[PDB]
Amino acid sequence: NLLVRLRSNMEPFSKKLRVVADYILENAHDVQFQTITDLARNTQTSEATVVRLCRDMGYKGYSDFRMALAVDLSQDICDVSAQSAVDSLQDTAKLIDRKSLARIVERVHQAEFIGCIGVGASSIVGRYLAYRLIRIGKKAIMFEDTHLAAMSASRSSQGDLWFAVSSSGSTKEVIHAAGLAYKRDIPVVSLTNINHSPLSSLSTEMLVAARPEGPLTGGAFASKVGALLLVDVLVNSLLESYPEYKDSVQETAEVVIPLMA
Amino acid sequence: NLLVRLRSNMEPFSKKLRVVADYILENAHDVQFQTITDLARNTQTSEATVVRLCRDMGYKGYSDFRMALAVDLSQTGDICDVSAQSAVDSLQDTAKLIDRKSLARIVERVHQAEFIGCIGVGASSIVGRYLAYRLIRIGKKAIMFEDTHLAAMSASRSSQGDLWFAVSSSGSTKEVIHAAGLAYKRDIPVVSLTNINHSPLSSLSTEMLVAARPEGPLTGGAFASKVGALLLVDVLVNSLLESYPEYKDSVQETAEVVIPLMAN
Ligand SMILES: CC(=O)N[C@H]1[C@@H](O)[C@H](O)[C@@H](COP(=O)(O)O)O[C@@H]1O
Ligand SMILES: CC(=O)N[C@H]1[C@@H](O)[C@H](O)[C@@H](COP(=O)(O)O)O[C@@H]1O
Repeated sequence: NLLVRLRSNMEPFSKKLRVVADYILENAHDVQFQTITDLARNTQTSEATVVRLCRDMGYKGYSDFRMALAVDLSQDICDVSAQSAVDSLQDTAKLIDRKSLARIVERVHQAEFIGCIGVGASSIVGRYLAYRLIRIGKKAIMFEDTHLAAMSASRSSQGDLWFAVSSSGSTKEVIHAAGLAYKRDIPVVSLTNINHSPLSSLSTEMLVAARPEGPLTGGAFASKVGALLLVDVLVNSLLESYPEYKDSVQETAEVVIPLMA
Repeated sequence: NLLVRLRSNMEPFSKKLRVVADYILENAHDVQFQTITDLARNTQTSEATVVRLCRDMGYKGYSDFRMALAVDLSQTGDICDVSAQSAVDSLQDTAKLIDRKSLARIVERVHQAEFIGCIGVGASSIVGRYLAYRLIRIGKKAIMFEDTHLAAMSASRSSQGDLWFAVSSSGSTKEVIHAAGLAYKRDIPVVSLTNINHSPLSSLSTEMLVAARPEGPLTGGAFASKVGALLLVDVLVNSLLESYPEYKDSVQETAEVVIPLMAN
Protein backbone atom coordinates (compact mmCIF):
# COMPACT_ATOMS: atom_id res chain seq x y z
CA ASN A 1 0.00 0.00 0.00
CA LEU A 2 3.00 2.50 0.34
CA LEU A 3 3.24 2.05 -3.49
CA VAL A 4 -0.49 2.88 -3.74
CA ARG A 5 0.27 5.96 -1.65
CA LEU A 6 3.30 6.82 -3.87
CA ARG A 7 1.19 6.74 -7.11
CA SER A 8 -1.64 8.59 -5.44
CA ASN A 9 0.66 11.23 -3.84
CA MET A 10 2.73 11.59 -7.00
CA GLU A 11 0.30 14.25 -8.23
CA PRO A 12 2.32 17.38 -6.90
CA PHE A 13 6.05 16.27 -7.64
CA SER A 14 8.64 18.25 -9.78
CA LYS A 15 10.36 16.52 -12.75
CA LYS A 16 13.42 15.26 -10.78
CA LEU A 17 11.28 13.91 -7.89
CA ARG A 18 8.91 12.25 -10.34
CA VAL A 19 11.90 10.55 -12.06
CA VAL A 20 12.82 8.93 -8.69
CA ALA A 21 9.19 8.25 -7.73
CA ASP A 22 8.69 6.55 -11.15
CA TYR A 23 11.95 4.64 -10.76
CA ILE A 24 10.94 3.25 -7.36
CA LEU A 25 7.46 2.23 -8.69
CA GLU A 26 8.93 0.25 -11.61
CA ASN A 27 11.83 -1.17 -9.64
CA ALA A 28 10.29 -1.60 -6.10
CA HIS A 29 11.72 -5.10 -5.50
CA ASP A 30 15.27 -4.17 -6.46
CA VAL A 31 15.27 -0.80 -4.64
CA GLN A 32 15.00 -2.80 -1.29
CA PHE A 33 18.63 -3.73 -1.90
CA GLN A 34 19.92 -0.33 -3.06
CA THR A 35 21.71 2.24 -1.06
CA ILE A 36 20.86 5.97 -1.26
CA THR A 37 23.98 6.31 -3.47
CA ASP A 38 22.56 3.65 -5.85
CA LEU A 39 19.18 5.22 -6.15
CA ALA A 40 20.68 8.67 -6.86
CA ARG A 41 23.05 7.14 -9.47
CA ASN A 42 20.35 5.03 -11.08
CA THR A 43 17.96 7.97 -11.34
CA GLN A 44 20.67 10.43 -12.41
CA THR A 45 19.47 12.80 -9.66
CA SER A 46 21.33 13.40 -6.37
CA GLU A 47 21.22 11.95 -2.78
CA ALA A 48 19.65 15.28 -1.71
CA THR A 49 16.74 14.65 -4.13
CA VAL A 50 16.12 11.10 -2.87
CA VAL A 51 16.06 12.33 0.70
CA ARG A 52 13.70 15.21 -0.20
CA LEU A 53 11.29 12.68 -1.81
CA CYS A 54 11.37 10.26 1.20
CA ARG A 55 10.54 13.21 3.45
CA ASP A 56 7.64 14.22 1.15
CA MET A 57 6.22 10.64 1.46
CA GLY A 58 6.16 10.97 5.30
CA TYR A 59 9.56 9.32 6.14
CA LYS A 60 12.58 10.54 8.02
CA GLY A 61 15.01 9.80 5.21
CA TYR A 62 16.01 7.09 2.77
CA SER A 63 16.72 4.22 5.26
CA ASP A 64 13.30 4.72 6.89
CA PHE A 65 11.48 4.77 3.51
CA ARG A 66 13.43 1.63 2.33
CA MET A 67 12.51 -0.19 5.57
CA ALA A 68 8.81 0.57 4.90
CA LEU A 69 9.20 -0.48 1.29
CA ALA A 70 10.62 -3.86 2.43
CA VAL A 71 7.86 -4.53 5.00
CA ASP A 72 5.31 -3.52 2.36
CA LEU A 73 6.66 -5.97 -0.30
CA SER A 74 7.00 -8.87 2.19
CA GLN A 75 3.22 -8.53 2.82
CA ASP A 76 14.70 -28.74 2.06
CA ILE A 77 16.11 -26.30 4.73
CA CYS A 78 19.66 -27.65 5.10
CA ASP A 79 20.11 -27.96 1.37
CA VAL A 80 18.54 -24.59 0.45
CA SER A 81 20.66 -22.83 3.12
CA ALA A 82 23.76 -24.54 1.78
CA GLN A 83 22.98 -23.92 -1.91
CA SER A 84 22.31 -20.28 -1.30
CA ALA A 85 25.82 -19.99 0.35
CA VAL A 86 27.52 -21.97 -2.44
CA ASP A 87 25.91 -19.56 -4.97
CA SER A 88 27.17 -16.49 -3.15
CA LEU A 89 30.68 -17.94 -2.91
CA GLN A 90 30.65 -18.60 -6.61
CA ASP A 91 29.23 -15.21 -7.49
CA THR A 92 31.71 -13.51 -5.20
CA ALA A 93 34.71 -15.37 -6.71
CA LYS A 94 33.58 -14.06 -10.17
CA LEU A 95 33.17 -10.48 -8.91
CA ILE A 96 36.57 -10.16 -7.24
CA ASP A 97 38.75 -7.51 -8.91
CA ARG A 98 42.23 -8.99 -8.98
CA LYS A 99 44.06 -5.70 -9.43
CA SER A 100 42.46 -3.95 -6.50
CA LEU A 101 42.96 -7.23 -4.56
CA ALA A 102 46.72 -7.15 -5.41
CA ARG A 103 47.01 -3.50 -4.22
CA ILE A 104 45.19 -4.43 -1.06
CA VAL A 105 47.64 -7.32 -0.47
CA GLU A 106 50.57 -4.84 -0.72
CA ARG A 107 48.88 -2.40 1.59
CA VAL A 108 48.45 -5.04 4.27
CA HIS A 109 52.01 -6.29 3.71
CA GLN A 110 53.32 -2.73 4.30
CA ALA A 111 50.98 -1.87 7.23
CA GLU A 112 52.40 -1.76 10.71
CA PHE A 113 48.99 -1.52 12.43
CA ILE A 114 45.58 -2.57 11.05
CA GLY A 115 42.31 -1.33 12.56
CA CYS A 116 39.04 -2.90 11.65
CA ILE A 117 35.54 -1.50 12.25
CA GLY A 118 32.14 -3.17 11.87
CA VAL A 119 28.85 -3.63 13.85
CA GLY A 120 26.04 -6.13 14.08
CA ALA A 121 26.65 -9.02 11.74
CA SER A 122 29.66 -7.25 10.17
CA SER A 123 31.37 -7.60 13.61
CA ILE A 124 31.68 -11.41 12.73
CA VAL A 125 33.47 -10.57 9.48
CA GLY A 126 35.81 -7.94 11.04
CA ARG A 127 36.64 -10.41 13.85
CA TYR A 128 37.52 -13.10 11.40
CA LEU A 129 39.83 -10.60 9.59
CA ALA A 130 41.64 -9.54 12.71
CA TYR A 131 42.07 -13.23 13.78
CA ARG A 132 43.51 -14.14 10.36
CA LEU A 133 45.82 -11.15 10.42
CA ILE A 134 46.96 -12.11 13.90
CA ARG A 135 47.68 -15.66 12.56
CA ILE A 136 50.24 -14.13 10.11
CA GLY A 137 51.78 -11.92 12.82
CA LYS A 138 50.20 -8.55 12.00
CA LYS A 139 48.89 -6.18 14.70
CA ALA A 140 45.21 -5.98 14.09
CA ILE A 141 42.36 -4.77 16.18
CA MET A 142 38.70 -5.12 15.61
CA PHE A 143 36.45 -2.39 17.16
CA GLU A 144 32.61 -2.68 17.55
CA ASP A 145 32.80 0.26 19.98
CA THR A 146 32.56 2.90 17.22
CA HIS A 147 33.45 5.65 19.71
CA LEU A 148 36.84 4.02 20.43
CA ALA A 149 37.31 3.32 16.68
CA ALA A 150 36.60 6.97 15.82
CA MET A 151 39.10 8.12 18.47
CA SER A 152 41.83 5.70 17.11
CA ALA A 153 41.04 6.61 13.50
CA SER A 154 41.37 10.28 14.39
CA ARG A 155 45.06 9.91 15.58
CA SER A 156 45.97 7.47 12.87
CA SER A 157 49.39 8.00 11.15
CA GLN A 158 51.63 6.67 8.36
CA GLY A 159 51.97 2.92 8.80
CA ASP A 160 48.28 2.39 9.76
CA LEU A 161 45.68 0.81 7.54
CA TRP A 162 41.85 0.50 8.16
CA PHE A 163 39.24 -1.93 7.06
CA ALA A 164 35.62 -0.79 7.12
CA VAL A 165 33.51 -3.89 7.14
CA SER A 166 29.85 -2.97 6.25
CA SER A 167 27.55 -4.78 3.80
CA SER A 168 25.53 -1.58 3.21
CA GLY A 169 28.31 0.99 3.54
CA SER A 170 25.49 3.01 5.17
CA THR A 171 25.98 2.45 8.93
CA LYS A 172 26.40 5.88 10.48
CA GLU A 173 29.06 5.33 13.18
CA VAL A 174 31.07 2.91 11.02
CA ILE A 175 31.27 5.42 8.15
CA HIS A 176 32.08 8.21 10.55
CA ALA A 177 35.13 6.33 11.96
CA ALA A 178 36.34 5.21 8.59
CA GLY A 179 35.98 8.70 7.17
CA LEU A 180 38.26 10.11 9.88
CA ALA A 181 41.12 7.83 8.67
CA TYR A 182 40.35 8.58 5.03
CA LYS A 183 40.52 12.36 5.60
CA ARG A 184 43.93 11.89 7.16
CA ASP A 185 45.43 10.17 4.09
CA ILE A 186 45.38 6.73 5.80
CA PRO A 187 44.42 3.93 3.46
CA VAL A 188 40.86 2.64 4.14
CA VAL A 189 39.80 -0.60 2.57
CA SER A 190 36.05 -1.30 2.56
CA LEU A 191 34.59 -4.84 2.56
CA THR A 192 30.93 -4.54 1.37
CA ASN A 193 28.27 -6.27 -0.57
CA ILE A 194 27.40 -3.27 -2.68
CA ASN A 195 29.50 -1.18 -5.15
CA HIS A 196 28.12 2.30 -4.29
CA SER A 197 27.25 3.55 -0.89
CA PRO A 198 28.31 6.48 1.36
CA LEU A 199 31.30 4.49 2.52
CA SER A 200 32.67 4.18 -0.98
CA SER A 201 33.48 7.93 -1.08
CA LEU A 202 35.54 7.35 2.06
CA SER A 203 37.49 4.30 0.93
CA THR A 204 40.76 4.21 -0.79
CA GLU A 205 40.16 0.52 -1.90
CA MET A 206 37.04 -1.73 -1.95
CA LEU A 207 36.32 -5.39 -2.04
CA VAL A 208 32.81 -6.27 -2.90
CA ALA A 209 31.02 -9.50 -2.07
CA ALA A 210 27.86 -10.84 -3.79
CA ARG A 211 24.27 -10.49 -2.31
CA PRO A 212 23.68 -6.95 -1.13
CA GLU A 213 21.60 -6.81 2.17
CA GLY A 214 18.05 -5.33 2.34
CA PRO A 215 16.19 -4.05 5.39
CA LEU A 216 14.90 -7.56 6.29
CA THR A 217 18.00 -9.57 5.29
CA GLY A 218 20.86 -8.06 7.27
CA GLY A 219 23.25 -10.76 8.51
CA ALA A 220 22.00 -13.30 5.95
CA PHE A 221 24.50 -16.12 5.76
CA ALA A 222 24.57 -15.78 1.89
CA SER A 223 25.73 -12.12 2.31
CA LYS A 224 28.19 -12.85 5.14
CA VAL A 225 29.79 -15.88 3.41
CA GLY A 226 30.96 -13.78 0.49
CA ALA A 227 32.42 -11.20 2.86
CA LEU A 228 34.27 -13.93 4.70
CA LEU A 229 35.49 -15.24 1.36
CA LEU A 230 37.02 -11.72 0.66
CA VAL A 231 38.96 -12.08 3.96
CA ASP A 232 40.10 -15.59 3.14
CA VAL A 233 41.36 -14.64 -0.35
CA LEU A 234 43.13 -11.59 0.92
CA VAL A 235 45.09 -13.43 3.58
CA ASN A 236 45.79 -16.48 1.35
CA SER A 237 47.11 -14.05 -1.34
CA LEU A 238 49.34 -12.46 1.32
CA LEU A 239 50.53 -15.97 2.22
CA GLU A 240 51.21 -16.74 -1.48
CA SER A 241 53.13 -13.53 -2.24
CA TYR A 242 55.00 -13.56 1.10
CA PRO A 243 55.64 -17.11 2.17
CA GLU A 244 57.57 -15.85 5.27
CA TYR A 245 54.12 -15.31 6.81
CA LYS A 246 54.01 -19.10 7.14
CA ASP A 247 56.49 -18.87 10.01
CA SER A 248 53.91 -16.80 11.85
CA VAL A 249 51.12 -19.25 11.07
CA GLN A 250 53.33 -21.96 12.55
CA GLU A 251 54.46 -20.07 15.67
CA THR A 252 50.98 -18.76 16.55
CA ALA A 253 49.74 -22.39 16.29
CA GLU A 254 52.57 -23.61 18.59
CA VAL A 255 52.09 -21.19 21.38
CA VAL A 256 48.44 -22.09 22.04
CA ILE A 257 49.33 -25.86 22.43
CA PRO A 258 49.69 -25.33 26.16
CA LEU A 259 46.00 -24.07 26.11
CA MET A 260 44.70 -27.45 24.90
CA ALA A 261 43.21 -30.09 27.30
CA ASN B 1 62.23 -36.78 12.98
CA LEU B 2 59.53 -37.15 15.59
CA LEU B 3 58.65 -39.84 12.98
CA VAL B 4 62.22 -41.21 12.91
CA ARG B 5 62.32 -41.12 16.73
CA LEU B 6 59.03 -43.03 16.88
CA ARG B 7 60.39 -45.73 14.61
CA SER B 8 63.75 -46.30 16.34
CA ASN B 9 62.89 -45.55 19.97
CA MET B 10 59.98 -48.00 19.87
CA GLU B 11 61.99 -51.15 20.66
CA PRO B 12 61.74 -50.31 24.41
CA PHE B 13 57.91 -49.74 24.14
CA SER B 14 55.39 -52.26 25.52
CA LYS B 15 52.90 -54.10 23.24
CA LYS B 16 50.06 -51.75 24.12
CA LEU B 17 52.20 -48.64 23.32
CA ARG B 18 53.48 -50.44 20.11
CA VAL B 19 49.94 -50.69 18.80
CA VAL B 20 49.60 -46.92 19.10
CA ALA B 21 53.13 -46.27 17.80
CA ASP B 22 52.30 -48.52 14.78
CA TYR B 23 48.95 -46.89 14.00
CA ILE B 24 50.59 -43.47 14.03
CA LEU B 25 53.57 -44.52 11.86
CA GLU B 26 51.07 -45.86 9.32
CA ASN B 27 48.44 -43.11 9.45
CA ALA B 28 50.49 -40.13 10.33
CA HIS B 29 49.04 -37.73 7.80
CA ASP B 30 45.53 -38.35 9.12
CA VAL B 31 46.52 -38.42 12.81
CA GLN B 32 47.14 -34.57 12.46
CA PHE B 33 43.38 -34.21 12.30
CA GLN B 34 42.45 -36.64 15.12
CA THR B 35 41.63 -35.81 18.70
CA ILE B 36 43.02 -37.81 21.62
CA THR B 37 39.48 -39.37 21.73
CA ASP B 38 39.83 -40.54 18.07
CA LEU B 39 43.39 -41.90 18.39
CA ALA B 40 42.23 -43.89 21.42
CA ARG B 41 39.19 -45.28 19.62
CA ASN B 42 40.95 -46.05 16.36
CA THR B 43 43.63 -48.00 18.22
CA GLN B 44 41.23 -49.56 20.79
CA THR B 45 43.43 -48.33 23.70
CA SER B 46 42.65 -45.87 26.49
CA GLU B 47 43.45 -42.18 26.27
CA ALA B 48 45.90 -42.91 29.11
CA THR B 49 47.85 -45.25 26.80
CA VAL B 50 48.04 -42.59 24.06
CA VAL B 51 49.20 -39.99 26.60
CA ARG B 52 51.84 -42.36 27.97
CA LEU B 53 53.20 -42.91 24.46
CA CYS B 54 53.28 -39.11 23.96
CA ARG B 55 55.11 -38.47 27.22
CA ASP B 56 57.48 -41.45 26.77
CA MET B 57 58.51 -39.74 23.59
CA GLY B 58 59.37 -36.60 25.50
CA TYR B 59 56.23 -34.54 24.72
CA LYS B 60 53.92 -32.94 27.26
CA GLY B 61 50.87 -34.79 25.98
CA TYR B 62 48.80 -35.59 22.88
CA SER B 63 48.29 -32.02 21.62
CA ASP B 64 52.10 -31.23 21.93
CA PHE B 65 52.92 -34.51 20.11
CA ARG B 66 50.28 -33.86 17.42
CA MET B 67 51.70 -30.32 16.80
CA ALA B 68 55.28 -31.74 16.37
CA LEU B 69 53.80 -34.36 14.15
CA ALA B 70 52.22 -31.78 11.79
CA VAL B 71 55.44 -29.72 11.71
CA ASP B 72 57.50 -32.91 11.06
CA LEU B 73 55.20 -33.90 8.14
CA SER B 74 55.31 -30.33 6.82
CA GLN B 75 58.70 -30.76 5.15
CA THR B 76 56.95 -33.00 2.55
CA GLY B 77 44.37 -22.42 -10.32
CA ASP B 78 43.86 -18.73 -9.24
CA ILE B 79 44.02 -18.09 -5.44
CA CYS B 80 40.49 -16.72 -5.46
CA ASP B 81 39.09 -19.69 -7.28
CA VAL B 82 40.81 -22.26 -5.10
CA SER B 83 39.89 -20.54 -1.83
CA ALA B 84 36.24 -20.34 -3.03
CA GLN B 85 36.26 -23.94 -4.23
CA SER B 86 37.44 -25.32 -0.87
CA ALA B 87 34.67 -23.44 0.92
CA VAL B 88 32.15 -24.79 -1.65
CA ASP B 89 33.28 -28.40 -1.08
CA SER B 90 33.09 -27.85 2.66
CA LEU B 91 29.54 -26.49 2.56
CA GLN B 92 28.38 -29.35 0.44
CA ASP B 93 30.14 -31.91 2.61
CA THR B 94 28.66 -30.35 5.78
CA ALA B 95 25.17 -30.39 4.20
CA LYS B 96 25.38 -34.11 3.44
CA LEU B 97 26.68 -34.93 6.94
CA ILE B 98 24.06 -32.94 8.90
CA ASP B 99 22.17 -35.28 11.24
CA ARG B 100 18.61 -34.07 10.80
CA LYS B 101 17.33 -36.00 13.88
CA SER B 102 19.79 -34.07 16.16
CA LEU B 103 19.09 -30.80 14.40
CA ALA B 104 15.26 -31.10 15.06
CA ARG B 105 15.93 -31.77 18.69
CA ILE B 106 18.36 -28.82 18.96
CA VAL B 107 15.71 -26.48 17.43
CA GLU B 108 13.25 -27.45 20.10
CA ARG B 109 15.80 -26.82 22.89
CA VAL B 110 16.48 -23.34 21.48
CA HIS B 111 12.78 -22.66 21.21
CA GLN B 112 12.27 -23.61 24.86
CA ALA B 113 15.36 -21.84 26.14
CA GLU B 114 14.96 -18.64 28.14
CA PHE B 115 18.71 -17.86 28.06
CA ILE B 116 21.40 -19.04 25.73
CA GLY B 117 25.08 -18.88 26.63
CA CYS B 118 27.70 -19.40 23.90
CA ILE B 119 31.39 -20.27 24.41
CA GLY B 120 34.34 -20.26 22.02
CA VAL B 121 37.85 -18.90 21.52
CA GLY B 122 40.19 -17.87 18.73
CA ALA B 123 38.50 -18.54 15.38
CA SER B 124 35.56 -20.23 17.14
CA SER B 125 34.78 -16.78 18.67
CA ILE B 126 33.63 -15.78 15.07
CA VAL B 127 31.20 -18.71 14.92
CA GLY B 128 29.81 -18.20 18.46
CA ARG B 129 29.33 -14.45 17.71
CA TYR B 130 27.40 -15.27 14.57
CA LEU B 131 25.16 -17.58 16.59
CA ALA B 132 24.45 -15.07 19.32
CA TYR B 133 23.77 -12.47 16.60
CA ARG B 134 21.37 -14.71 14.74
CA LEU B 135 19.63 -15.54 18.15
CA ILE B 136 19.26 -11.88 19.02
CA ARG B 137 17.65 -11.30 15.55
CA ILE B 138 14.88 -13.76 16.62
CA GLY B 139 14.50 -12.08 20.00
CA LYS B 140 16.29 -14.73 22.16
CA LYS B 141 18.60 -13.67 24.97
CA ALA B 142 22.05 -14.86 23.87
CA ILE B 143 25.44 -14.05 25.23
CA MET B 144 28.69 -14.99 23.56
CA PHE B 145 31.71 -15.23 25.99
CA GLU B 146 35.39 -15.37 24.89
CA ASP B 147 36.30 -14.53 28.50
CA THR B 148 36.39 -18.23 29.64
CA HIS B 149 36.58 -17.12 33.30
CA LEU B 150 33.29 -15.31 32.94
CA ALA B 151 31.85 -18.19 30.87
CA ALA B 152 32.90 -20.62 33.74
CA MET B 153 31.28 -18.38 36.37
CA SER B 154 27.95 -18.11 34.43
CA ALA B 155 27.83 -21.83 33.63
CA SER B 156 28.52 -22.72 37.24
CA ARG B 157 25.28 -21.00 38.38
CA SER B 158 23.28 -22.04 35.37
CA SER B 159 19.63 -23.07 36.09
CA GLN B 160 16.43 -24.41 34.49
CA GLY B 161 15.56 -22.57 31.32
CA ASP B 162 19.25 -21.93 30.32
CA LEU B 163 20.88 -23.65 27.26
CA TRP B 164 24.66 -23.56 26.33
CA PHE B 165 26.44 -23.83 23.02
CA ALA B 166 30.13 -24.90 23.14
CA VAL B 167 31.77 -23.83 19.86
CA SER B 168 35.09 -25.61 19.26
CA SER B 169 36.32 -27.34 16.04
CA SER B 170 38.52 -29.62 18.08
CA GLY B 171 36.37 -30.02 21.21
CA SER B 172 39.82 -30.05 22.89
CA THR B 173 40.30 -26.43 24.06
CA LYS B 174 40.87 -26.54 27.76
CA GLU B 175 39.00 -23.50 29.15
CA VAL B 176 36.14 -23.96 26.66
CA ILE B 177 35.61 -27.65 27.78
CA HIS B 178 35.83 -26.62 31.40
CA ALA B 179 33.09 -24.04 31.11
CA ALA B 180 30.87 -26.35 28.98
CA GLY B 181 31.53 -29.11 31.58
CA LEU B 182 30.21 -26.95 34.40
CA ALA B 183 26.76 -26.53 32.77
CA TYR B 184 26.74 -30.16 31.71
CA LYS B 185 27.36 -31.19 35.33
CA ARG B 186 24.43 -29.19 36.59
CA ASP B 187 22.06 -30.97 34.13
CA ILE B 188 21.67 -27.89 31.88
CA PRO B 189 21.64 -28.83 28.19
CA VAL B 190 24.87 -28.24 26.23
CA VAL B 191 24.95 -28.33 22.41
CA SER B 192 28.41 -28.59 20.78
CA LEU B 193 29.23 -27.19 17.39
CA THR B 194 32.50 -28.81 16.21
CA ASN B 195 34.22 -30.30 13.19
CA ILE B 196 34.94 -33.67 14.72
CA ASN B 197 32.70 -36.54 15.88
CA HIS B 198 34.68 -37.59 18.96
CA SER B 199 36.51 -35.36 21.29
CA PRO B 200 36.72 -34.53 25.05
CA LEU B 201 33.77 -32.18 24.43
CA SER B 202 31.47 -34.91 23.10
CA SER B 203 31.20 -36.58 26.43
CA LEU B 204 29.96 -33.24 27.90
CA SER B 205 27.36 -32.54 25.18
CA THR B 206 23.60 -33.11 25.25
CA GLU B 207 23.61 -32.77 21.44
CA MET B 208 26.27 -32.16 18.75
CA LEU B 209 26.24 -30.75 15.21
CA VAL B 210 29.39 -31.62 13.26
CA ALA B 211 30.75 -29.55 10.34
CA ALA B 212 33.14 -31.01 7.72
CA ARG B 213 36.94 -30.45 7.68
CA PRO B 214 38.47 -31.28 11.08
CA GLU B 215 41.18 -28.76 11.99
CA GLY B 216 44.86 -29.84 12.48
CA PRO B 217 47.66 -28.10 14.38
CA LEU B 218 48.56 -25.92 11.41
CA THR B 219 45.01 -25.35 9.98
CA GLY B 220 43.12 -23.80 12.87
CA GLY B 221 40.72 -21.14 11.66
CA ALA B 222 40.78 -22.29 8.00
CA PHE B 223 37.84 -20.83 6.17
CA ALA B 224 36.82 -24.23 4.85
CA SER B 225 36.43 -25.41 8.52
CA LYS B 226 34.63 -22.29 9.71
CA VAL B 227 32.29 -22.07 6.74
CA GLY B 228 30.64 -25.34 7.64
CA ALA B 229 30.37 -24.34 11.38
CA LEU B 230 28.58 -21.18 10.19
CA LEU B 231 26.25 -23.18 7.89
CA LEU B 232 25.21 -25.22 11.02
CA VAL B 233 24.35 -21.89 12.73
CA ASP B 234 22.36 -20.79 9.69
CA VAL B 235 20.44 -24.06 9.35
CA LEU B 236 19.71 -24.02 13.05
CA VAL B 237 18.11 -20.55 12.98
CA ASN B 238 16.44 -21.10 9.65
CA SER B 239 14.77 -24.29 11.02
CA LEU B 240 13.61 -22.31 13.99
CA LEU B 241 12.10 -19.70 11.65
CA GLU B 242 10.44 -22.48 9.68
CA SER B 243 8.98 -24.24 12.78
CA TYR B 244 8.05 -21.06 14.61
CA PRO B 245 7.13 -18.43 12.00
CA GLU B 246 6.30 -16.01 14.87
CA TYR B 247 10.12 -15.42 15.10
CA LYS B 248 9.77 -13.44 11.90
CA ASP B 249 8.17 -10.64 13.96
CA SER B 250 11.44 -10.33 15.91
CA VAL B 251 13.45 -10.38 12.67
CA GLN B 252 11.33 -7.46 11.47
CA GLU B 253 11.36 -5.50 14.71
CA THR B 254 15.16 -5.95 15.27
CA ALA B 255 15.62 -4.62 11.65
CA GLU B 256 13.36 -1.67 12.32
CA VAL B 257 14.95 -0.42 15.49
CA VAL B 258 18.43 -0.01 13.92
CA ILE B 259 17.07 2.23 11.08
CA PRO B 260 17.80 5.37 13.10
CA LEU B 261 21.47 4.22 13.32
CA MET B 262 21.92 4.41 9.50
CA ALA B 263 23.47 7.44 7.77
CA ASN B 264 20.90 7.43 5.22
C1 LIG C 1 19.69 -4.41 7.82
C2 LIG C 1 20.04 -4.78 9.23
O1 LIG C 1 19.46 -5.72 9.78
N1 LIG C 1 20.95 -4.11 9.77
C3 LIG C 1 21.42 -4.37 11.18
C4 LIG C 1 22.33 -5.63 11.31
O2 LIG C 1 21.70 -6.74 10.76
C5 LIG C 1 23.56 -5.44 10.44
O3 LIG C 1 24.38 -6.56 10.43
C6 LIG C 1 24.30 -4.20 10.91
C7 LIG C 1 25.60 -3.72 10.19
O4 LIG C 1 25.27 -3.30 8.88
P1 LIG C 1 26.37 -3.14 7.72
O5 LIG C 1 27.16 -2.04 8.27
O6 LIG C 1 25.57 -2.94 6.47
O7 LIG C 1 26.99 -4.48 7.57
O8 LIG C 1 23.37 -3.11 10.77
C8 LIG C 1 22.18 -3.16 11.58
O9 LIG C 1 22.47 -3.25 13.02
C1 LIG D 1 44.90 -25.33 15.92
C2 LIG D 1 44.87 -23.84 16.31
O1 LIG D 1 45.50 -22.98 15.75
N1 LIG D 1 44.16 -23.54 17.27
C3 LIG D 1 44.10 -22.11 17.73
C4 LIG D 1 43.05 -21.28 17.01
O2 LIG D 1 43.37 -21.20 15.63
C5 LIG D 1 41.68 -21.94 17.29
O3 LIG D 1 40.66 -21.24 16.60
C6 LIG D 1 41.35 -21.99 18.81
C7 LIG D 1 40.04 -22.71 19.22
O4 LIG D 1 40.03 -24.03 18.61
P1 LIG D 1 38.75 -24.85 18.74
O5 LIG D 1 38.32 -24.72 20.08
O6 LIG D 1 39.17 -26.21 18.21
O7 LIG D 1 37.86 -24.17 17.79
O8 LIG D 1 42.43 -22.65 19.47
C8 LIG D 1 43.73 -22.18 19.18
O9 LIG D 1 43.91 -20.85 19.76
